[PDB]
Amino acid sequence: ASRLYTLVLVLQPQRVLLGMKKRGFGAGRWAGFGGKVQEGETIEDGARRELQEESGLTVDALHKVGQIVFEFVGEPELMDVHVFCTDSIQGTPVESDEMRPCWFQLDQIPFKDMWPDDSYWFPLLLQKKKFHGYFKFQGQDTILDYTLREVDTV
Ligand SMILES: Nc1nccc(-c2ccccc2)n1
Repeated sequence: ASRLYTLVLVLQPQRVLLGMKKRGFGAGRWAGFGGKVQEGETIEDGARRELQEESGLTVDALHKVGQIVFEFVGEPELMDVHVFCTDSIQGTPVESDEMRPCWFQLDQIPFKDMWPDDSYWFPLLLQKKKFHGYFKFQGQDTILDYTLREVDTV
């Protein structure tokens, strides 16, 4: 019914790293780093791998911050996105053919050029709150319905 994905936010005291995807799902938007979890791989190991593949950064500890289920009307598979954050990274962000990373000051997060759901849950991430969310999309731009609640255990 649902497919596992990861999403990683590199969140430091005064800035956050986002990546501009050049192609595929979500191209043209700033977003966290992530993708599909593989066979035999833990969700956290998948999150660490995708962060390296897409940003060039090596993460140690990842902290669970949320879970968001996305439904796209007309598509059978739900996306079960496990969201993580970290403030301890090594390496410097790498631009590739697939992704352009850039740091943003927290007061300059580019919500108009991000997925629309981020405007709801990013403020929770910034205040170190954990959450469970569900967003029903029509296409890539329109949220038909959603739920979002803070939780103690992701
Ligand atoms: N912010 C946002 N909105 C919609 C979808 C996603 C997503 C993230 C990781 C993997 C698959 C989808 N992220």
